[PDB]
Amino acid sequence: DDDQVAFSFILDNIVTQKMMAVPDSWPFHHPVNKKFVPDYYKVIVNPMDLETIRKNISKHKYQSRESFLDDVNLILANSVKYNGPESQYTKTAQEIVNVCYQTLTEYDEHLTQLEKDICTAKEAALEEAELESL
Ligand SMILES: C=CCCn1cc(-c2cccc(C(=O)N3CCOCC3)c2)c2cc[nH]c2c1=O
Repeated sequence: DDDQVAFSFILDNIVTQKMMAVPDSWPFHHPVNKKFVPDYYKVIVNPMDLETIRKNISKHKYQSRESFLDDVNLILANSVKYNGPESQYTKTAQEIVNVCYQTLTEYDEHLTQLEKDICTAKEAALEEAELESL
């Protein structure tokens, strides 16, 4: 059963091959350094970036497309808050989100099945642990 590794492989390749390849997406590649953007963390209370999402994928944080997309959306929402809805930074963040949604559709059937199977295995392992404890 390599379902979690296969799921994470798909998400990681969307991040590196598609999202990070959006032109001029460098502002979103790494966490903001306050030495470079002094007021950032005075405004943004739930920061996010693509390197952090990759570290999360490597730790198998995401078991669903919805949970992965929550962090992807946090990047867009943070740019709307910090830069404004019309800023070029926000237009770039919107392109990152849209390429993410478009690339995920290429794996719709497979990701649907992987999410179901990961869930089934999680539930069965939980029941086994509960029974072993009693
Ligand atoms: C992840 C979301 C943050 C996206 N973002 C990034 C920067 C910006 C501009 C210059 C340097 C940096 C910066 O700290 N760097 C470089 C990238 O590598 C990490 C160190 C960030 C910025 C400036 C005004 N608005 C934004 C902004 O919304």
